[PDB]
Amino acid sequence: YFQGMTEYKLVVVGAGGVGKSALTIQLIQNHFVDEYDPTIEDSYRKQVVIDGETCLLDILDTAGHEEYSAMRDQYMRTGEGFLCVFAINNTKSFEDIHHYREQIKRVKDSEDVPMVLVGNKCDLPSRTVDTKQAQDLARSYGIPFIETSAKTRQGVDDAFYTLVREIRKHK
Ligand SMILES: Nc1nc2c(ncn2[C@@H]2O[C@H](COP(=O)(O)OP(=O)(O)NP(=O)(O)O)[C@@H](O)[C@H]2O)c(=O)[nH]1
Ligand SMILES: COc1cccc(-c2ccc(Nc3ccc(C[NH+](C)C)cc3)c(OC)c2F)c1
Ligand SMILES: [Mg+2]
Repeated sequence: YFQGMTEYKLVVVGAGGVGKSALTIQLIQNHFVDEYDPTIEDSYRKQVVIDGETCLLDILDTAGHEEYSAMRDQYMRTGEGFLCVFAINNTKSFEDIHHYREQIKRVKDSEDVPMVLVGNKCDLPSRTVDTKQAQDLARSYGIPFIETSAKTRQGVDDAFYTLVREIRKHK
């Protein structure tokens, strides 16, 4: 019996400065943050309609700048889907994607975890990671790829809605 809308727990991960907070704030508040305020841990919530189902997104915005924590491994255990964010103007953040995915596969103890690869800052000219390289990486993991800009709002909704669609396929 129906007790309230379905709830989805999403975690946004990736290197420091790629725009994990900017994406989330752009989703919740329709606001671009220009200042860079390093995050330890922040939680958000938004109601949306995706494919005709109303649902509640519980979103955890993580830190990039983290050494081993057991607080960290706890939220990777509870979270049902992951946005893996890199910045298209920072090749190191792209190479770090592999580390985030391994860390997740290890704690969930599973090959098949709902994920979306997100290449942020596609508004900047400084592109050092090619769209094709990222699509290939995503195809090799069997997951979707979305190019976003927290500044222009391109792909922001799509990134979160796509993740929810992946979580739905998984069950
Ligand atoms: N041009 C442009 N700048 C962006 C974009 N996304 C974020 N930024 C900028 O990049 C900086 C870092 O954004 P922020 O959201 O703090 O990154 P983060 O991944 O949350 N950082 P942290 O991991 O330390 O919490 C900020 O100045 C922000 O304005 C984007 O899509 N385009
Ligand atoms: C521990 O791991 C995760 C992984 C992914 C998501 C959440 C999560 C993230 C957010 C909320 N809930 C929440 C979010 C924002 C507020 C803000 N407040 C001012 C209304 C309150 C509750 C939540 O509650 C059940 C959450 F569970 C937790
Ligand atoms: Mg952040």
